[PDB]
Amino acid sequence: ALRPKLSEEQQRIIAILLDAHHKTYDPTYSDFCQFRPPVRVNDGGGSVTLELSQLSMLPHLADLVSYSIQKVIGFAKMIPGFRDLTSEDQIVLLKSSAIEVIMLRSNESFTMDDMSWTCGNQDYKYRVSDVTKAGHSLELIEPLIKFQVGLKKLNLHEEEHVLLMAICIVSPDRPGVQDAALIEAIQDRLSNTLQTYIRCRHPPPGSHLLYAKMIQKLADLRSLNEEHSKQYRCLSFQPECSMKLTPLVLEVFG
Ligand SMILES: C=C1/C(=C\C=C2/CCC[C@]3(C)[C@@H]([C@H](C)OCCC(C)(C)O)CC[C@@H]23)C[C@@H](O)C[C@@H]1O
Repeated sequence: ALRPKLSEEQQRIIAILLDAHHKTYDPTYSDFCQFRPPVRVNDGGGSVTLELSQLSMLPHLADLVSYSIQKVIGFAKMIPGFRDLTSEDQIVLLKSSAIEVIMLRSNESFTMDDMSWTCGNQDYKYRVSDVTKAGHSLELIEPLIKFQVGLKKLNLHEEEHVLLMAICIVSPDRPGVQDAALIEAIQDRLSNTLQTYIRCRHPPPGSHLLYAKMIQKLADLRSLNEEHSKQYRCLSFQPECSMKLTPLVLEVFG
């Protein structure tokens, strides 16, 4: 049960990641009014035909996700070591992790009060029924909500949250990476920072096997990523879908 202190480098890594997150995640959601507006058609019956015909929530949620990818790119660039990677590996890591980091960072707006992502007034409160109105199905949405609740209940320190996002991005087991060894070295530096932080700074009982629980959430995210990809592919078969997306979203998920 040794509890080595955080090294000066580890303290700097945490400070950098906290600063990067504070610069790239606006907790007031003040830009969301600039997105194409949310529209909610009457769909109490959960009609797939209606949902695909209208895709009423897709422009807004696509803009939200596009915006969020831009922010994740900015965050990633500040991760210590990320800029030591080749441009090619950086782009592979960003494209493969984008939806996973979006799912992680969204936990900050997720609330167990009513199981929504609450980002302002009623207009920017996103519920499961809004995600079906963007052309996704419960095979993704239901495990996504379970994931959000499981993550929320870890009661992560912001330090742990930003480390987890950085570890998710800098993953040596993404398809198409060149220098897996360098990526693994960067990830290990982050992982060791997180393990050390938890042992130092996270009091019981919330610290109990917390690192293992966090690593399991990274595995859960792979499953969610795969399902999202399959559903995105099917969504994209809808005529005129591309106009409801953005160029960045089309690249990242196409
Ligand atoms: C983004 C963020 C937010 C919510 C994320 C949500 C709720 C709506 C439904 C989303 C966007 C999920 C669905 C599955 O994403 C669909 C994306 C497309 C339509 C491109 O397939 C994934 C994350 C979900 C809001 C805020 O926390 C910022 C964060 O980056």
